[PDB]
Amino acid sequence: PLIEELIRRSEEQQRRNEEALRQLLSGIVQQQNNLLRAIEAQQHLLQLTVWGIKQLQARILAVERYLRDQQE
Amino acid sequence: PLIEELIRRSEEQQRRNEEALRQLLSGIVQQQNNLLRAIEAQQHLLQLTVWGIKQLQARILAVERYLRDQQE
Amino acid sequence: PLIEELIRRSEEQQRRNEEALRQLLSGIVQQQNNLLRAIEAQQHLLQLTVWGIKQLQARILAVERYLRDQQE
Repeated sequence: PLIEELIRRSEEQQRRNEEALRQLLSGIVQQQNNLLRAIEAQQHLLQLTVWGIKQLQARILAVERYLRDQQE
Repeated sequence: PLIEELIRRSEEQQRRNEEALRQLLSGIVQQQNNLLRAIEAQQHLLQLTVWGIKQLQARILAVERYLRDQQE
Repeated sequence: PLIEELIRRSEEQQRRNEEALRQLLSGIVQQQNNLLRAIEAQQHLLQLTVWGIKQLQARILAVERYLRDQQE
């Protein structure tokens, strides 16, 4: 799963920015790229679920119609 | 799709913060608002899919029950 | 809903970073942790919907097969 890789990568960069808080600006900027990539990967997965739900809707509808048509 | 607009808007702001790294703090702060907006828009879409899945669950359940009831 | 709590928490931290823009670096770093947590919580919910969709797929498939088998 890429998203968990981008999340682990962001968790590392977070610890480094916090430790460095205790190089920083560049690390904050990189971390913003990590988060943006995660959001983008999540958006891709979300789009897939939306299409999957539409597919299931069509399949259920076909079954409901079949059962209506069998009653005649 | 708003989310792809907020993602494009974040991708631009990322390039600018990276180029400016090579105005910065304000750009990092704005980029944080872009990412927050994207997460919020994704949350809205995610909530819709959760409700869509519940609707499909109810529709399948009604069909399963109909088929059980037809067996009598 | 945790995600709306993490989103409210991020919205507060955003206003503070913007007001402070008008303490900042630490607030930007903390806000990055807020956003990362939101993305992670969203990922958890997204994974649940993926599994829910698979469950519905199996349920619809069982009904489609039952109806095929009844035709004999």
